[PDB]
Amino acid sequence: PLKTQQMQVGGMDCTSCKLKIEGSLERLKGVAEASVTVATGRLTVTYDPKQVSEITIQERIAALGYTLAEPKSSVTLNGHKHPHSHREEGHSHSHGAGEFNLKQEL
Repeated sequence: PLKTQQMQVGGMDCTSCKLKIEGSLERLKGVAEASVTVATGRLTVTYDPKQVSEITIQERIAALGYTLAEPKSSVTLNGHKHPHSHREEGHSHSHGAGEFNLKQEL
């Protein structure tokens, strides 16, 4: 029901620190679960974004002097326009004249 997602990690001293992330996020906010991916510098977190999410991990990781990066990719758009237009231009008219009279007689 809450989302699960994984970050890049700038250190975490293994046995002594994977825990100081996980069981310190347990004291934080909006999150409910987390779990490390050791030997490759990665961490899972499982959170609800309806209050606080990224900051929860940033609180803990910055308050140890280490780095984090979540690959959030969160693009959305659907901002379509559709084709359209109009006109009208049917101009016209006509004209003509001539009255060639002549007389004199004598």
